[PDB]
Amino acid sequence: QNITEEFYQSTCSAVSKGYLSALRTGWYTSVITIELSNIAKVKLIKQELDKYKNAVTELQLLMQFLGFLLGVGSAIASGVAVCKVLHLEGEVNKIKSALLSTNKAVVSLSNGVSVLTFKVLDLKNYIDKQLLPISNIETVIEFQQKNNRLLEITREFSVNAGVTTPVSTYMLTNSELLSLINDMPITNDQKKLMSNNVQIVRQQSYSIMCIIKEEVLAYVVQLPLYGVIDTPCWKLHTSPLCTTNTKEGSNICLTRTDRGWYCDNAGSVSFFPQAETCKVQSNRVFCDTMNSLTLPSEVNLCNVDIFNPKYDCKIMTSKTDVSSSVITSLGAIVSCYGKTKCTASNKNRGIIKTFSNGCDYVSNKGVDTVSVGNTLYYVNKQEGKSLYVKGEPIINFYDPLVFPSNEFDASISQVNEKINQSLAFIRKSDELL
Amino acid sequence: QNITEEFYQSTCSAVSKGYLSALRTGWYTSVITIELSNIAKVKLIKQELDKYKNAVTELQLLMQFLGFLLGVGSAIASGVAVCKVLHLEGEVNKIKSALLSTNKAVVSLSNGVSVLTFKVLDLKNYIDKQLLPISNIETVIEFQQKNNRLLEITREFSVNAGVTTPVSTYMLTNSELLSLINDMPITNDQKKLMSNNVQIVRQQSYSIMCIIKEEVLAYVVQLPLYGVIDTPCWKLHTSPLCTTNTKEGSNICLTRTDRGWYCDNAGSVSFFPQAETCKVQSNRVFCDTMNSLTLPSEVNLCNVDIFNPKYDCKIMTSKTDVSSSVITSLGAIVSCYGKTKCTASNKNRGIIKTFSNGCDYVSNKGVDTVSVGNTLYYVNKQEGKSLYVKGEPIINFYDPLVFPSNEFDASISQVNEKINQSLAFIRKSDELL
Amino acid sequence: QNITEEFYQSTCSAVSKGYLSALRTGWYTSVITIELSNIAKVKLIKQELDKYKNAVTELQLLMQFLGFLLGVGSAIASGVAVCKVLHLEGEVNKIKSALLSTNKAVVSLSNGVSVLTFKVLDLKNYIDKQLLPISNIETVIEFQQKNNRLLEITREFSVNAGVTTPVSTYMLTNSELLSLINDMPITNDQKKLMSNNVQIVRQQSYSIMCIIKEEVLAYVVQLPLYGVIDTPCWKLHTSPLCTTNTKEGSNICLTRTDRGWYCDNAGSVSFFPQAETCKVQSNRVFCDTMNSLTLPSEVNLCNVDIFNPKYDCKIMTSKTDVSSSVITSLGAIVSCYGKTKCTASNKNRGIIKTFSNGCDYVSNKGVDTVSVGNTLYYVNKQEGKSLYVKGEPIINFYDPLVFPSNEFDASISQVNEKINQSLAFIRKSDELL
Repeated sequence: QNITEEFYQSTCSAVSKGYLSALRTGWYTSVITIELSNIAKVKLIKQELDKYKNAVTELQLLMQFLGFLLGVGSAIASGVAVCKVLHLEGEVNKIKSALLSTNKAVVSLSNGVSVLTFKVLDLKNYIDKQLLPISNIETVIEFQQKNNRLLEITREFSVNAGVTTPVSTYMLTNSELLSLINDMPITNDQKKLMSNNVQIVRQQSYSIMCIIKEEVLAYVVQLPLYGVIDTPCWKLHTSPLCTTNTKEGSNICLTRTDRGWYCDNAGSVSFFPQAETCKVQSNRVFCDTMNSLTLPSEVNLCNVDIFNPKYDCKIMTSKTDVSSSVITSLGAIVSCYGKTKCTASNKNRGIIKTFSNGCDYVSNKGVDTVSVGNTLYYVNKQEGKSLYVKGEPIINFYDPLVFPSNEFDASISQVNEKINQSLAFIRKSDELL
Repeated sequence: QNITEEFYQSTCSAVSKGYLSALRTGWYTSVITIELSNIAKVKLIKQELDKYKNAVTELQLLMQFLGFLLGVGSAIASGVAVCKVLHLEGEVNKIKSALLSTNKAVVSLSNGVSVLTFKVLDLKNYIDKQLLPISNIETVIEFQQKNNRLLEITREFSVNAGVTTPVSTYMLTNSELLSLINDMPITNDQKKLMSNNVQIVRQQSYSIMCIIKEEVLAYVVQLPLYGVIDTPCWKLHTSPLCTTNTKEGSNICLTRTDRGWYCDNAGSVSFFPQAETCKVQSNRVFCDTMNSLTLPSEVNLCNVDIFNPKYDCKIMTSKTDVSSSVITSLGAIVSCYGKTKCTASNKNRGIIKTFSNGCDYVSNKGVDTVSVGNTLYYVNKQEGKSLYVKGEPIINFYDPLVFPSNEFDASISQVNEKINQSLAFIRKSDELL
Repeated sequence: QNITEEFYQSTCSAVSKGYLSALRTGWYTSVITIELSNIAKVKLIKQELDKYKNAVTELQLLMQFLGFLLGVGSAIASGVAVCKVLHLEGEVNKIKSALLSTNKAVVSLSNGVSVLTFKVLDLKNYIDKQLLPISNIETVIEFQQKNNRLLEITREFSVNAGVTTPVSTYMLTNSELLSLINDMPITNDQKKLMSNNVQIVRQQSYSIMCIIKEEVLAYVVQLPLYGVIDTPCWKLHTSPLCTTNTKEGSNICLTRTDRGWYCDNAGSVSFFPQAETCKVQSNRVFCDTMNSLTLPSEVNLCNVDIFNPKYDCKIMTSKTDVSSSVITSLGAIVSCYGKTKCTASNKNRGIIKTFSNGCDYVSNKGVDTVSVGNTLYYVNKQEGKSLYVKGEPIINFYDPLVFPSNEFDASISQVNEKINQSLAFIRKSDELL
């Protein structure tokens, strides 16, 4: 897989490279229908047939740091747009007519939308051609199986107010989901990616209850669409970088705020400031463009040179020199300040390194845990090569007398400009004397 | 329903009107009891009777932007207050005695609390009057049905440490929940609202495990109380408003921070800064006053005039001119800055509008998606009328030389006051020359 | 239990004492294995045996304020480290060989890790010694019971992408979990604590799907380790403290930002800024050191004296004088400002106190609810003694002309230092006249 990582002592940050993209860029909606019946061991069927009427009753009763820079979307706007078309007159019968001979038919909606309608369960057929004439053991088995799926679908929709996620196997089975993947108009690369990670596909999917009317239960499944695949991705880990003066309250701190996931995307870079919104499966990174910013590709220069003139690297400043650790992909960043006991240990041998005041780093080769104060961090044991890029911490380049003490959404240039405003004021008033 | 929306080009904000309120203002607590038994196809009953003892064993083992301005409540403080009364001596028998003939009896607690006690399952009767004498198929059916509910109730309480939400149908069935709604001392308007949105009621409810003692399992259901209904509500959408100078790093930005839900409430306005804490069902807005601030009604003047003297409109400032979009109720706000490609498209025809640098807006009439950079947003297809209120963007009225560069919790007056402090300093030092 | 609480009028804060610690400090990993079969009422077994093959198919398809100051850990790094060892050649057979006679055997891994391997379900034995020879009712019962557990384990892993939490009873039963607690190398105090709060243990546990290969399904259970028990804990509640001038926009506010849980830990204090990450069971406080900072023990002096020279107490400043309430353990803090109607009421008697502008406090003795504006707060009815420590609000000691108007991550000394910079500038320019 070749996962690599570089730590930067100058900026107290680390970049993990070698990942491949899998970005949710669009949606694939399809209408899923279940035909209903409008109504010895028969006591078993009578009981199961009353669970049926309770599920129909429940369904009809249902319808009567930089994360703040992100936009605001409507996650199920595309799926709900299909439900509202189905509420029109004759639109449900257009589906019920095309699904009279086959189970998977493309019904063009009245507004020119080509939805892939798929009937997955035919209780109308099984109830109207097997039980209304009224004894084999398979008949009670085949009914308790088809009815159990309707009960689970009803169970999820009632507890989730008609919108469920992830999409369960009762909403859409693997045999049916893999059938949709082979029929949607996408690349073979996209089909192979979805087929090998169906659980990730289910977690990024939505199941929206639309309508139950005229012996038909319809709900829209909103499937993810991966329009960006196999592009380079890298994760940026940052930690506070402070000075280490002896007396408390005399130290200045600096933290890069642009941490998160980065993936090359169409000549630009997609930046995901909330790394918790991306799921990692080996070297594949599943993200969602809804939680991303589109930045110029020059943003990658901040990791090698934070003072470059092409991009203005984002930082925040404070005077809070508290100790903590950031567990990276192949190691651990450690910000040790004050009287905190910061160590890195091995399970078989114990403490093998004691960190000094400042920001340091250790790799997972030989290290299993790090301890910062009273917090024990287990490190990731992923195979990969780390590189310790030595350098002077940039916080030493600043004079604490004219240092902007508390900025939350600043940058290297904003700090330098605010320093010049202070130095120019000192310069002009020193001349008065 | 008549949902309307106005966009304000001067402040890069939009207001969606035409909604009706449904605010959770109080709680209705009731004690739910399940009487227990203290102990051919009999092999089916013996198996189901051991699931019974496992559930009893598990139950006894169980008991041995402006969101930061909100207060801090205790969500289940009212329900837990009822559990602690039931732990007193003889208080469980007061319930077990009044529920000896009827299933729904009002037992006045020792501290003057009038709780509506409701026995929903009588396993003590079914086990002590149908199986201890010891073969009909209905007896195995009626026992596997009553026992399955106890197993599900036990399943939810163990995984949730005795506090579950939403309240499932096993905790309280629709027939029992609708019985409680008809018996609680509230308006007919309140009863009709809860009966048509039982799934929303379940999501705003709590189920608290109290005690299992003396053949009685007691748990308190905490139901929502909607003391504010059918008042006007409106949602405010905001987006960053920046200048569009050519060179990077020379632009100033301004964002209204008072976005969220607003509902008229008792001469004041309830403001919900986290719009994700409110659920929209058509034109009804279900919120919770616990996540609200009580503001004067003059706060609505900020949408028409952000420089009014009656209310001080809240804004934040920055120099970060990143592009993004905010999906409104009937359209989309687009903040396009820098080299970002911002478009609005139709599914059948493609790109129909290309946005320029600045803050613009488009309605859902004819537009299905907007693209900002690498992010594709689907717009809501709700029926409604939008109005583009043209105006000069207020960010052009400020001089970047004396602009407060980074404020996170400021207002129009706070910015103007900080500008005067800079202009008065420039004025008095220019006179020295 | 002796829960006490002191309110501090000078700083608008309250401390709840009398709690005992239960801190998750490490992890206990163990490998859980399920042996699989590689393949009248027989129609019931044929149906259940096809559910078996569907579960095996699904499993193989699965593998192909101050919170921002916290560090970043990898929660399942220790459990995943054990999965990656099991993927090595012959490592699964080392477990399958040692579990040939007994169900609980310690298999030393190839990297010197001593994992406690535990086989909980033997479907390979039941299928290969009871059904392949092919009619008793118990055989269909004993198979539908063992198979149902595999179906639930498969159900949770598929919807959670192979990592589930809390750990359900199907992943690990109470009889098996209590067996692991008695065998792990910890104190009797630690074993008794886990045995009385198994549901809390399950909520702090992880179940990680490792591998399914060679008729063996292996998944690692990651159990919490409580290395800090029965130490004093206390919770700090804070609320905005503002001036109460008549005209709007002329008031300054001050809020202590160090609210959260505090527990004495190894000569230092573990601070949990997100009190929502700690669970309270009576007087026991279950937290996780991953969400904690390690502060000096002198931090407790801020509650008695916020101007002490030993520790620099953290505060934030603003001009936003909005009303709200903070529900404490034994009472309620009320910040009433402006025209807001703030009251405290009793259920039987109604309003018993009307708050004035400023920050006040009331205890739960006699008070059941407080109302701030349009928000009704229920107070906790925990038994305990409150103490109202009177004092002058510190916000009156500041001159609004030289008050730092908006600081988000500041302290008492940072504010005083920024005031001296303003007073020294006023002093030197007044001399010019």
